[PDB]
Amino acid sequence: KTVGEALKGRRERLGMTLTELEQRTGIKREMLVHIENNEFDQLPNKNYSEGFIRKYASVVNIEPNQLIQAHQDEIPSNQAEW
Ligand SMILES: [Zn+2]
Repeated sequence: KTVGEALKGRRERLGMTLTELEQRTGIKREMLVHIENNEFDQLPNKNYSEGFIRKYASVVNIEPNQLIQAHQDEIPSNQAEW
């Protein structure tokens, strides 16, 4: 599975709507759907990809670091170079 499928799957098993997840995470539904679909290039700031995944994961009781590690080649890391 992709990271977005892992997250969405968990959300659906919890019976949690996107509306609820936006409330709990503070991440707008558009961006939550982009994450669920691995559409990281559609985030205004792609550097936030990991942080968005982390907040999602924490709300749905997925341990974030090991999720990120298992999917690291999918996830744009924070390009905080300069
Ligand atoms: Zn968009």
